[PDB]
Amino acid sequence: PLGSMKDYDELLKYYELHETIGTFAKVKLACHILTGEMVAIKIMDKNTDLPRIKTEIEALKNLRHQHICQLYHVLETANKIFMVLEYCPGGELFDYIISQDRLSEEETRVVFRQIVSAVAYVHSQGYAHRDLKPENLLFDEYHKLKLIDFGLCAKPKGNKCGSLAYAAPELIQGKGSEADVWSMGILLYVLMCGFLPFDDDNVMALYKKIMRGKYDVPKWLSPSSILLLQQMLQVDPKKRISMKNLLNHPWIMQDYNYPVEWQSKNPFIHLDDDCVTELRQTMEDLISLWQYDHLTATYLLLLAKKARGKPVRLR
Ligand SMILES: c1cc(-c2cnn3cc(-c4ccc(OCCN5CCCCC5)cc4)cnc23)ccn1
Repeated sequence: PLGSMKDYDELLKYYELHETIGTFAKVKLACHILTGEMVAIKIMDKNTDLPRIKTEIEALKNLRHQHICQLYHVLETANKIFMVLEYCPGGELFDYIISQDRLSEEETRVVFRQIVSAVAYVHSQGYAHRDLKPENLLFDEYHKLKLIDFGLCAKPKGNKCGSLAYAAPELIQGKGSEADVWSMGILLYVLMCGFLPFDDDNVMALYKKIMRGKYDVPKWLSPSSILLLQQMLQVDPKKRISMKNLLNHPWIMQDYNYPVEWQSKNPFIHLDDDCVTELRQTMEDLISLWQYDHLTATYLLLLAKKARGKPVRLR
């Protein structure tokens, strides 16, 4: 509630602000001046959950995946915190499901394999999203999914929440990795049905439906889909299917005949030659630091500009 325009001084030196596109914090579309690439900037007012956005930043600095919304630049003033992120024009998965009522099994698989790829990578780095829901999955320009909102993420094996409808029965009991598998199971159901497996007007009724684990199985669901849903939506976390068995699951393997490529194609070590070749050893040393300043943003967007096919240049 300060309303200061001086906080935008450092930001406008690298980006051109446009319109507001997304929702607590405020999200605005912007254009990286040096590269010309479009970006999404999240703006948090420090006077208006601070440790929640601090959790997301710390995670996105260590996480880099083709199905995770990339963090380009972090800028903090005296009153605001700016987060320059990958721009996803396709919008929420949630909105896509509503517009299409429900997705076919084939359509779902294309989408779901990208979700599995992201979450498997997240778990491999010792993280757990803990808030998997269709609102937190965005389509990019190539209509591929990008996982967002790591504000509630945590390290299950580290030092010492989300939507109830996607919460694992263990979380309701008040008892980490297997929790995300459950949520993906809920996601799988919604994708192919268009509605939640567990839903109710009353909160206690809802949480009770979840812990029972009983849900309707629509007639349009194939037995293969039915089997996988059972394996993911096991009320007992120990009985729930592991990430490893999910990667090469028969349902997943259908029409593809190869396991989900969860490995990150977005490295920290290997730098691009064309992107570096500008303005060598001194330049590469600066990029490898990854301070997530203007340099990190410039390089990653220059690499994105290169992956787009556009000329590796700076306006
Ligand atoms: C991290 C990242 C983001 C974010 C990054 N890109 N991004 C993009 C959007 C967004 C982009 C475009 C939008 O318009 C949707 C238009 N729809 C698209 C579907 C077909 C009909 C027309 C709606 C939302 C929203 N949030 C983000 C938001 C919050 N936290």
